[PDB]
Amino acid sequence: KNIESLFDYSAGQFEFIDHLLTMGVGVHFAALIFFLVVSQFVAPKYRIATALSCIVMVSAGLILNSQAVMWTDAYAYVDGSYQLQDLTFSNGYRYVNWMATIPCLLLQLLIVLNLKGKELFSTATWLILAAWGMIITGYVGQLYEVDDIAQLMIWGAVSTAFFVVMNWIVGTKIFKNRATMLGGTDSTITKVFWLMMFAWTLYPIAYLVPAFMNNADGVVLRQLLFTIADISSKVIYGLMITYIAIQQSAAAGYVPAQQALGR
Ligand SMILES: *C/C=C(C)/C=C/C=C(C)/C=C/C1=C(C)CCCC1(C)C
Ligand SMILES: CCCCCCCCCCCC
Ligand SMILES: CCCCCCCCCCCC
Ligand SMILES: CCCCCCCCCCCC
Ligand SMILES: CCCCCCCCCC
Ligand SMILES: CCCCCCCCCC
Ligand SMILES: CCCCCCCCCC
Ligand SMILES: CCCCCCCC
Ligand SMILES: CCCCCCCC
Ligand SMILES: CCCCCCCC
Ligand SMILES: CCCCCCCC
Ligand SMILES: CCCCCC
Ligand SMILES: CCCCCC
Ligand SMILES: [Cl-]
Repeated sequence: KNIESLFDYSAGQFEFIDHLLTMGVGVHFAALIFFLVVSQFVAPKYRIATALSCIVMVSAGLILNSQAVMWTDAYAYVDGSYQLQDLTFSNGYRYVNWMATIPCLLLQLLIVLNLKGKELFSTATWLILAAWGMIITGYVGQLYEVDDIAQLMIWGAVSTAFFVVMNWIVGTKIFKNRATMLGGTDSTITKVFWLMMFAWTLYPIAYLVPAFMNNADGVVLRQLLFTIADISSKVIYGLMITYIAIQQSAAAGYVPAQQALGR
């Protein structure tokens, strides 16, 4: 049910996909250590936002590791190409994991936007419902990327509706709350918005690869898009969220944040 199963792979194609995923693992787990160490310089009000980046680093890192091992489990080099041995690799495992990681990405945004109490809980609930609707419909849609491309497109259209509503909530909360933000992070958070719009849109482009490049090189392109998108939406994003957290902490008078930025 996945286009990966349709092709034999050259060593170059197969090993490049493996190296992309392994590089992704190393980037996420290196970033994890950074987020862990700097969390002590974040004030209590914001510290969960940096903890959430640690959670996302390990959760996404584990899925990228799992995809890499599944990839090498599923194929063997036979007669000059990597040939399918087991019908077990699928990008669908990424979608299941997004059910956890996308809420974490959204929640750490809400924390540095200074949302509290009922608004934080209400906003998180609606964002997570929209995200889950997007993920579930996209997951069903990619089950058909071989058998029924029309069905892939229609589930993709429904998923995109959820995506667009989710992004409207995200953008509205960012632009309505950037005046609360301290230490110049009213500017920084605007760039976070655009980083999200760019990086998250790479995922529906990857989803459509079976429709516009259904060959072994499109399989590579999709893994490349996922890799660009993962590093941008989780690592670069998380570094920006943590910068905003530490900068607002120092502006609020948290001494460890002030001393950390002074060094
Ligand atoms: C770290 C993982 C992230 C930020 C994943 C984000 C995923 C999406 C924005 C997925 C979007 C989709 C659509 C807009 C339509 C096609 C189906 C999806 C689920 C791939
Ligand atoms: C006013 C408090 C917001 C409650 C949750 C709103 C969730 C939808 C956000 C739409 C843009 C404001
Ligand atoms: C304040 C404007 C920041 C814009 C950042 C660019 C991210 C989106 C560019 C997409 C162009 C294809
Ligand atoms: C070997 C190709 C690497 C692909 C992943 C690079 C991620 C780029 C995201 C933005 C980096 C500044
Ligand atoms: C394969 C190891 C990749 C390490 C990249 C370093 C990323 C820096 C994150 C702070
Ligand atoms: C797309 C096939 C792989 C699916 C991964 C596991 C999904 C189980 C929950 C629906
Ligand atoms: C307060 C209502 C905001 C609309 C959120 C829509 C998300 C779709 C989830 C079903
Ligand atoms: C210092 C932590 C980096 C761990 C990278 C592990 C890559 C398999
Ligand atoms: C007619 C093509 C529409 C495709 C919509 C799918 C978007 C992910
Ligand atoms: C992608 C939708 C952006 C919403 C911007 C709303 C500004 C108040
Ligand atoms: C002293 C550590 C500062 C960390 C800033 C976070 C974003 C780079
Ligand atoms: C990387 C271990 C495989 C399970 C993925 C959560
Ligand atoms: C405000 C519209 C954002 C568009 C992102 C592609
Ligand atoms: Cl992920």
